[PDB]
Amino acid sequence: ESADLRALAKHLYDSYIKSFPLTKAKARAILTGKTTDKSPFVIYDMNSLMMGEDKIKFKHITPLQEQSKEVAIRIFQGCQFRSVEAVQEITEYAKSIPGFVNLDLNDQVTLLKYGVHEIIYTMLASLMNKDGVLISEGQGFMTREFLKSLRKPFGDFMEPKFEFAVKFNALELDDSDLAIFIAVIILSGDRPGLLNVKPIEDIQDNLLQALELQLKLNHPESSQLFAKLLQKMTDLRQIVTEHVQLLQVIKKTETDMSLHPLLQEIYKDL
Amino acid sequence: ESADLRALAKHLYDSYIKSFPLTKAKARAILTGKTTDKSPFVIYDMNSLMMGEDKIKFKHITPLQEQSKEVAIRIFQGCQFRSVEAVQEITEYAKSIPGFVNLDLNDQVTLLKYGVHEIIYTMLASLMNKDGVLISEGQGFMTREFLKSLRKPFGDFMEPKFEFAVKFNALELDDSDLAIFIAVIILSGDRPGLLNVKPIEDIQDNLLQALELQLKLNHPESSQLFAKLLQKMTDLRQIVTEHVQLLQVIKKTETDMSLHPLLQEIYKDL
Ligand SMILES: CCc1ccc(O[C@@H](Cc2ccccc2)C(=O)O)cc1
Repeated sequence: ESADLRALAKHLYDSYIKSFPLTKAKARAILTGKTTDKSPFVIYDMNSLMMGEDKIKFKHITPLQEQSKEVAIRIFQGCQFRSVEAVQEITEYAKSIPGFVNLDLNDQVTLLKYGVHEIIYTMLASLMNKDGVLISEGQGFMTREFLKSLRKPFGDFMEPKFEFAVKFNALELDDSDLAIFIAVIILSGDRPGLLNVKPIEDIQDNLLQALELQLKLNHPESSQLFAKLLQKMTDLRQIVTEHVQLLQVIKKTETDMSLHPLLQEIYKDL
Repeated sequence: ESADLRALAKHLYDSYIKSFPLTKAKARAILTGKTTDKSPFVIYDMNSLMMGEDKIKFKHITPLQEQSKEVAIRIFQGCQFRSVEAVQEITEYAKSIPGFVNLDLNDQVTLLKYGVHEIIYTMLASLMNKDGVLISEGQGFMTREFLKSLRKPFGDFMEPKFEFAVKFNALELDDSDLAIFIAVIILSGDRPGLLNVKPIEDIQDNLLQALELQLKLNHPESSQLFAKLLQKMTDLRQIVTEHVQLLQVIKKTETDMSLHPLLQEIYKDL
């Protein structure tokens, strides 16, 4: 029944909104869009950041650059904090996906453990454009150029996410679309360690049919878009893998410090 | 028009028959040990490998190989030959894809360059089953176990293909299906370097439409096969990567091993 898919599409969309503060419709308005009623603090240099941390509303540390930790490190770590927030938002979202909670708890955890990273770069693209990503709930805008001027290890961290985003945003998907796409990602039946795949693929099968209709009705002139969106998952996977690869390198930089025990603890690997 | 799409399916399936001597249909006919019109000799150990040169067309060594390229070298030097064989074949199938020959020559080359191996492993699955894979146009069958027991490095070149094949063959796809899917793989667009992506995406778009209808008509009861298949493209990707790494590793461990030209040109780094 197309009444079930259309229903599901709306459902997920409703939960996506109630779960994700910064939506693409929003982030778009702030970005390249106009909407001149409140402009984001731009960060394009070692000064913008400095003269922007004490001013903006960030959670980690105050702006101080004088032989006290490196700017890059404080930035990278900022991503962690925010992603950890994201993981929480996503975890609540999956909970609204029909059948998700009725699954083995060990599977839910597994489905989340591996889907969180892919869902994160998918949405980050909602906040990105060719020249930078919105920052701090959208209060800021760290340029893409400043990110590349970062330290040797941290300067090639967001580029692959920028290139992904640039091609991804070309599909011109709106939140109602990403809502179901994000659902398809969580209900991935190929995650290592699952104990009962049948129910996981049944849900995804259902989500896939839902995405297909949503896209056809939402983009009648966009040909075989369903196909293309499912193809960007290969990029997501490479974006995710490549990320753990640049993570180990970072792990081969900062380590032993008897002050991190509790902070390093809050940050596992997702 | 469905007629136009069905026409293109027939066309591609037709060239598929014309460019690949060993179709999945023949392979399964051989693998399902019933049609004894011609059964395969099985390789599951050295002794069998020896008797391999016997009733199978081989221009390699028959007796001992310790003092003349061990078993692993014999198996993979042969595996290179088939790969080149496979590329050439796909290069032929490719020219038959409506439009491919009309694209910028450079793109043609780039499409084959990244498309070649994804297709090889796709079709390679047609010759596989949980316990092994067919060799020498079907005349032989080398055990997955013999393969996994090869010398430290070589020992793990095939296992990941087998893992892919078991999942992929699960879709129970047939030749006419792989035909449109093999075309969809070549006509990508995200291949690194392509000059004109639009003409390429316009074709793949058509191929995708052609693959969708086919799957519906051919597998009515198989829900979401189109998408499940399209997601297998991610699986293929990673495999190519695992392959390149191992390859890069052999180049060092075996200074005497010589990758084939048509294969070195295809392969690069990063
Ligand atoms: C002799 C080293 C080697 C070369 C190629 C190779 O894989 C083939 C492809 C292949 C792999 C396994 C069965 C058939 C073809 C390629 O990289 O073109 C594996 C090992």
